[PDB]
Amino acid sequence: SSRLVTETQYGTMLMRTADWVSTAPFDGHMSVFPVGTERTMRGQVAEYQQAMTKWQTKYHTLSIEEHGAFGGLSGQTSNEKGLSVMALSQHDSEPYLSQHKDNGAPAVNTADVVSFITERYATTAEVKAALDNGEFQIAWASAPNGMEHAAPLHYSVVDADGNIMLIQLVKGGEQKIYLGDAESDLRVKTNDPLQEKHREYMQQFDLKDPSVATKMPWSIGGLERNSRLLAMSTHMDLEGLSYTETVARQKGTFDAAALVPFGVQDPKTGEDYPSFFSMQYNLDNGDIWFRSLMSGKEIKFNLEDTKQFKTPMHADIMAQVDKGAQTITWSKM
Amino acid sequence: SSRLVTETQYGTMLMRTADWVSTAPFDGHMSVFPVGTERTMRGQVAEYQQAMTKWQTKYHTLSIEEHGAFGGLSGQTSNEKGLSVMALSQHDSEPYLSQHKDNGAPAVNTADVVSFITERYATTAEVKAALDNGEFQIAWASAPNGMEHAAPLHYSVVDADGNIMLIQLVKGGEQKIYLGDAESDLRVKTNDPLQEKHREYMQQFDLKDPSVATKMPWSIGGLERNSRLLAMSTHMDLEGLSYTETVARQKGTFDAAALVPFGVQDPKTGEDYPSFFSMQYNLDNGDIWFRSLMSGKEIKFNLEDTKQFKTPMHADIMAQVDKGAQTITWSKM
Ligand SMILES: CCCCCC(=O)CC(=O)O
Ligand SMILES: CCCCCC(=O)CC(=O)O
Repeated sequence: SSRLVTETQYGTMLMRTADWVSTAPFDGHMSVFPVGTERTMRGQVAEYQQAMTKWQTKYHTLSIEEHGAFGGLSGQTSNEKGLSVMALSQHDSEPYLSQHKDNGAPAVNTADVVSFITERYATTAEVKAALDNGEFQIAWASAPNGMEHAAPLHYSVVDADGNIMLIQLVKGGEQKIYLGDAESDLRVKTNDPLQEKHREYMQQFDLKDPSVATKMPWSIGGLERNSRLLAMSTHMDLEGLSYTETVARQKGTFDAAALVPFGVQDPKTGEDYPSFFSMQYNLDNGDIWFRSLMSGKEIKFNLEDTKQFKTPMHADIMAQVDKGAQTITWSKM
Repeated sequence: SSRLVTETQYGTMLMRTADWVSTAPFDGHMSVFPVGTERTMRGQVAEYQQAMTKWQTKYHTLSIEEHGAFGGLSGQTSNEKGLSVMALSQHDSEPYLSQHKDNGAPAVNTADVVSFITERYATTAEVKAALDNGEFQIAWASAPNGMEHAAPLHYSVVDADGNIMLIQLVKGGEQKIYLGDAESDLRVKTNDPLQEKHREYMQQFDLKDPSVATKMPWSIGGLERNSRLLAMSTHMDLEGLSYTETVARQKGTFDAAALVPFGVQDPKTGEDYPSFFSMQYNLDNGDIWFRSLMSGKEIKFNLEDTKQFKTPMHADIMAQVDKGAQTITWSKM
């Protein structure tokens, strides 16, 4: 999976792919949580003293869930205030998960924490404050709902003003938070290795050179996708473009850097890692594009289109898009 | 520009991009030539003793023309028999253009030859026979209509059974002909260098290794796009996919290997080379997808849709697609 934030004159744009091995194909769904919903956490957090068993939705939230391999875990969310939260795989955190220390805050199962954040908070700084004040914690050491083992993930929050927070579990089980804006290197997030190692790798490349991407090794790995996203986003020029053209330019640039095709094997894993679906957001205006790489089809919609709903709703959005749907058919949850 | 042929259970699929420097952006148009049309060649062929001044359309043909830099030259065509012809840049032929020897055949201006071939012939073998019998030749040494200088292009013919011919002007002005099917390396064609040099380059890579694309240097040049298309198409696995999924699979695999993003400079040229538009064809059923990378938008249609036209017709297809058209508006030529 790869994620790119790009400041544009029409809004803060975010693009993200969901990638996995071909032997456990992804299946993207979406849920709508309206303001006032009484929410019950999925799963357990038995490793933690206190659980975020129940909460109320404060901000209208659309949550993209992965049903094919992650049991319905919420991996990409947005809310009516333009906050976006996301979880991406971070395999280098796996040995450290059981070392996360319970800080006594109510722990949120990793199936729900991404959505929880958007449901409760409006800005990146708010989320940082809530973490620091102990209003919640990520249940790092607990299996996601319905799964056997704690998942190696990393998290980030991007707000409508381009403030970014990266949350990563590092050696010894420590939680490292990185902050930056949408012009910083935190605009790009992929998978392993950990962010320090990406930064180390990147020192060899002069991003000012417009030919720099041609000097970078290619692979399907997180390392190479991070480097190439940073290179190609640095020389993206959005001046003079219409909104459609700006959206497309981010899409095409992102795809060249980061779309993973089927069939290529990573020698570091002995497995493939194709992209299954992707989302693009304008955090300033509610625009969303969901694209399935299984069908090559995409639909555009807007979060505001879902405020009509007074109780939670659900759609098998990837399936629908794959059958050629042009509009989402919502079901009561 | 890059072109990939892929055999599938649903038909012979062909995908091609049109790439150029961002200082002279492409603008694709399309012309339709119905059966029985009395055609008049565009431009002159004064370097040759006999001109293909006139011909008759035998096979219903759709011709994609490049109007932004190439004066309206026909660069990608298809007919009602499932024959596809195409011209792609081949800068390494430039030194040899004026050395092509006139064999006395009626010579076709390079603005039209691609369309001419689809309009006369049904199969790759037929075109090779026509060349060998002197029915026509390509006017290699003559400027395309409306342009100052002979253009450095190479041509290929791909028929509905997957037979491929590459026609490439090499040392001494020799017209070199390469034959193979859609499982040969000729299924991939890009730009410079010449085909023998791509083949030499490729000897270092074992395409049977599923990790081989990870071992290949990346750049925007023809060399690296040929290599990557060969690698990624080797491990493309179309088993069990639906038609939609198969089309998407070729598209995604092709894009990963060969879509050229804006902003990246080739150190070999000091220039960029972004993809402006692409075409996908099912040669067995007439399906056509035209995608603009400037808008990100695409239209699907079928050659059959144009079979009712009783006079030649034209459409500014890229312009229409970029404005959000869902169907093509045609005008009389
Ligand atoms: C909705 C996104 C998927 C959620 C599961 C993941 O974390 C996998 C990833 O894409 O890295
Ligand atoms: C219709 C496609 C464009 C025709 C002009 C070219 O031959 C250039 C290329 O893409 O290399």
